[PDB]
Amino acid sequence: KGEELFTGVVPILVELDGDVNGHKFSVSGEGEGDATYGKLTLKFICTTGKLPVPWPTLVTTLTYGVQCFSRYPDHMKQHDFFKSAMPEGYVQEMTISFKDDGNYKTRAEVKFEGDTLVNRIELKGIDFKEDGNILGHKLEYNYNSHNVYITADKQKNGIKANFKIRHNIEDGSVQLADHYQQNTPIGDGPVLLPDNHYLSTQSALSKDPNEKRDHMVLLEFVTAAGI
Ligand SMILES: [Mg+2]
Repeated sequence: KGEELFTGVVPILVELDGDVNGHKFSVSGEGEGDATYGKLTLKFICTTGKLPVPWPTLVTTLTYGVQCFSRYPDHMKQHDFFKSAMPEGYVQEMTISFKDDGNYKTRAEVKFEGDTLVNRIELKGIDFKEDGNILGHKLEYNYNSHNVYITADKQKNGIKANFKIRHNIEDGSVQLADHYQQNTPIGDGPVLLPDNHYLSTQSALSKDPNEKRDHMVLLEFVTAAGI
């Protein structure tokens, strides 16, 4: 049972390579997860310089590979695909469609490296508008709460998820980002295929006052429900 790897605090490393409309960038993340409380504390740094898209547009890319840190109440533990795939892990893919603008396509490999949970990601963004809300940096530095709806994909011995993120524009409007996600196990062992349910996520974005590099400090809670 992979769930046994998550009874305490687990260190996390996130590494992302991106290209959006030919702007290339990399982000490195460090922090920890405590699934007992559905709690993620992470600090992300753009190692190539300035991030060419707003930080909030990368939150699902940078964290949805660590949905293994969701708190599954005991009565629903037989629905926790994510932990059950550990330690060998899973491949997560996402298509993120920004209404009236471009899209992101991501691939991540999520697994243990020793006692550390690692998220290795590639992002490709295309057909963004030069001064739309994303390349024009018109998004506020904040993050609304929302749910991730999960369904089983028995075919792939995995799960799918669908959800809408509403990013706050600086003028009071909303920039919608439709998400379609699929996860497939990397290993051979059996995994838990869940009944339909969702993850309730809440996120606070902040800055480290002594950090001069372009960065994002993130506190996130993720809790399974719907059953
Ligand atoms: Mg049943």
